[PDB]
Amino acid sequence: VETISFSFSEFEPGNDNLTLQGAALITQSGVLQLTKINQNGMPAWDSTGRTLYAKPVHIWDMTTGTVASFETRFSFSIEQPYTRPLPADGLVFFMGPTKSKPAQGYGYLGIFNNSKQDNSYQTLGVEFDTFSNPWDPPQVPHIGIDVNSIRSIKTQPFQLDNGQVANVVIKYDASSKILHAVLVYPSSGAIYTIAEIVDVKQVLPEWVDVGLSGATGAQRDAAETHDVYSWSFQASLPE
Amino acid sequence: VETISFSFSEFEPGNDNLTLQGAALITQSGVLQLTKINQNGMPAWDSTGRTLYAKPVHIWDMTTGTVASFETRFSFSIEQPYTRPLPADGLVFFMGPTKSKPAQGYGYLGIFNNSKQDNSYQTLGVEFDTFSNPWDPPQVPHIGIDVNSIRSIKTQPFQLDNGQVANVVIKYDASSKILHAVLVYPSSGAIYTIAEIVDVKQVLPEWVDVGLSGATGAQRDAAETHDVYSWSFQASLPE
Ligand SMILES: *[C@@H]1O[C@H](CO)[C@@H](O[C@@H]2O[C@H](CO)[C@@H](O[C@@H]3O[C@H](CO[C@H]4O[C@H](CO)[C@@H](O)[C@H](O)[C@@H]4O)[C@@H](O)[C@H](O[C@H]4O[C@H](CO)[C@@H](O)[C@H](O)[C@@H]4O)[C@@H]3O[C@@H]3OC[C@@H](O)[C@H](O)[C@H]3O)[C@H](O)[C@H]2NC(C)=O)[C@H](O[C@@H]2O[C@@H](C)[C@@H](O)[C@@H](O)[C@@H]2O)[C@H]1NC(C)=O
Ligand SMILES: *[C@@H]1O[C@H](CO)[C@@H](O[C@@H]2O[C@H](CO)[C@@H](O[C@@H]3O[C@H](CO[C@H]4O[C@H](CO)[C@@H](O)[C@H](O)[C@@H]4O)[C@@H](O)[C@H](O[C@H]4O[C@H](CO)[C@@H](O)[C@H](O)[C@@H]4O)[C@@H]3O[C@@H]3OC[C@@H](O)[C@H](O)[C@H]3O)[C@H](O)[C@H]2NC(C)=O)[C@H](O[C@@H]2O[C@@H](C)[C@@H](O)[C@@H](O)[C@@H]2O)[C@H]1NC(C)=O
Ligand SMILES: CC(=O)N[C@@H]1[C@@H](O)[C@H](O[C@@H]2O[C@H](CO)[C@H](O)[C@H](O)[C@H]2O)[C@@H](CO)O[C@@H]1O
Ligand SMILES: CC(=O)N[C@@H]1[C@@H](O)[C@H](O[C@@H]2O[C@H](CO)[C@H](O)[C@H](O)[C@H]2O)[C@@H](CO)O[C@@H]1O
Ligand SMILES: [Ca+2]
Ligand SMILES: [Ca+2]
Ligand SMILES: [Mn+2]
Ligand SMILES: [Mn+2]
Repeated sequence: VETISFSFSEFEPGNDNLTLQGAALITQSGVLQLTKINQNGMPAWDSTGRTLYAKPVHIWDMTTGTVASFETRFSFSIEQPYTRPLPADGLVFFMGPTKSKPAQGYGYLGIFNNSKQDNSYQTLGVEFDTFSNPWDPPQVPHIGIDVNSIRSIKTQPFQLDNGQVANVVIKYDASSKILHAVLVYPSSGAIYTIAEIVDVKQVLPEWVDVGLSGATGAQRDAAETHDVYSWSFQASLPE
Repeated sequence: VETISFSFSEFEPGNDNLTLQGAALITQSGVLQLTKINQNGMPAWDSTGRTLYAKPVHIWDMTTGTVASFETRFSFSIEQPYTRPLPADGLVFFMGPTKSKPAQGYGYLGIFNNSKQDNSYQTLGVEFDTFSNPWDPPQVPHIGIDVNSIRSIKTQPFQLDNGQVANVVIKYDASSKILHAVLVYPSSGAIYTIAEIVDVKQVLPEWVDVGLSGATGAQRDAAETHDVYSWSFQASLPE
């Protein structure tokens, strides 16, 4: 039984348990700002940032065929300061190949390079998409389950509570192969739920890096904040 | 596409859209008290009460083989006034044969007659169990998914926020056959999630009654309240 877990009630600058990539930065106030925020306090466009836990996770074993069950919880806030242009692009929790570097930003959220469903990506993600690309459903924002593609296999529209903290819970039961995610806004009491069957043995490599990635838009001011306040994770491999 | 829906932001006494059975009663304050509350304001033991929506729901069609997707949301509160004996028994959201009457109370929650897994029950339920019977896991309270039996196929322990309002969301996606439930306590911000694969065509009859049932214990003072503040439901049959 290989178990791994971590819990950050807040982030500390200089911490060596997190790998910051791109624009990602931990403020002195303990907040993880995935995307860049200017001197004037406004979110910068054309920005991509990621944060990966410093240790790889054993998600499944090819020898025994066993797969781990896991759960992650995190709180974030997205603030959209401008009426026009439309804000973009969103943030995502993901699992993929170890030692990875940021991919394409914008609508690809820093984890994909195109809009193809390619098995070589070996990536599983739960997105919180704020901009409707041609591969997206018309409603934004939306939660989406991404399996080797930015074209979600399942989406769930939600209403953004501008600048309010949202609580997220993502759980994966290896026995039933169900990936269930929940988004709750304590401010308004709104609850959103989404679930889909995902066999990680068909998607991910045995060892993966777990992280959070965020991206702002491809044009001036098509931006918003992607702030994370806490993040915990736990995985248990019967093997 | 056969759709049916209802939404009760509060309950009105005398309403003919709800079938009250057993001890169930709607107060002048708009609260649905599933189980009996004495003159002294304390919950009575040996009490069972149910509330069924007055119209049957078309859940699946045998001719076309199509099955409906549905979602229900409700708020309730359980108050446990005594340290001893242990409180009991809990409440449950259920779907089963039309024109049904209350079954055994106590640990059977008013919807089962024994602890056998019998296909003739044709009942699907999501319980919020407060007393650990011999067929129950040791942890209480717990959320459970019941399929033709009081012995849940899946359980999830949760911490009771005594007398606080809990918000529940239960969703069923016919395409994936996933039944996902969420319990949130706004008071503490606690979020609980549970999911399992359930093929309703193998469990329920084509037409069903949807309801809520609650029960108090088999001995003096083994009791608690089972108050419901609101309840909404919607189902869509592609046929
Ligand atoms: C957040 O970051 C923290 C800081 O990095 C993490 O804590 C570190 O976790 C390290 C485990 O990876 C741990 O490393 C060991 O350190 C031992 C010496 O330090 C302790 O003992 C000292 C006295 O002897 C004392 O003064 C210190 O205060 C510590 O108590 C050392 O003996 C160990 O070496 C043995 O094991 C390694 C690995 O098998 C062998 O390589 C080695 O030969 C020997 O057999 C080990 O040393 C580390 O070895 C690998 C090498 O690359 C590293 O440089 C070397 O440090 C380290 O002690 C702590 N640091 C502190 C200050 O406690 C923290 O990890 C979590 O908490 C720790 C305690 C542990 O339980 C981990 O499993 C947890 O993940 C990070 N938190 C998270 C959630 O990631
Ligand atoms: C909560 O309870 C409410 C009260 O019971 C529900 O509202 C009732 O819903 C009934 C539908 O089942 C509806 O019944 C129809 O009433 C028609 C006459 O009343 C209307 O028109 C009057 C003037 O003509 C006006 O004064 C009234 O105020 C109403 O506007 C009547 O013509 C209908 O009859 C036709 O259809 C039936 C069924 O096919 C045939 O049997 C009949 O031959 C004729 O063709 C119909 O009458 C009902 O027929 C069945 C019989 O057993 C009933 O006794 C008879 O009433 C009724 O009007 C309303 N009541 C009110 C005050 O609006 C409410 O239902 C929801 O809302 C209604 C409007 C409808 O949209 C339903 O689908 C909804 O479920 C309940 N809410 C919920 C969530 O359950
Ligand atoms: C100046 C201009 O019109 N530029 C557009 C880009 O904005 C556009 O890229 C999209 O931009 C939105 C935000 O406006 C999101 O970032 C989205 O993910 C991007 O794809 C591109 C391609 O559509 O076209 C011009 O370059
Ligand atoms: C007086 C006494 O000990 N009576 C017990 C019953 O309580 C018990 O039934 C259980 O009672 C608990 C609450 O105490 C729950 O209601 C539970 O669901 C019941 O099964 C029965 C059977 O165990 O034994 C005596 O009758
Ligand atoms: Ca998008
Ligand atoms: Ca029980
Ligand atoms: Mn999307
Ligand atoms: Mn139980």
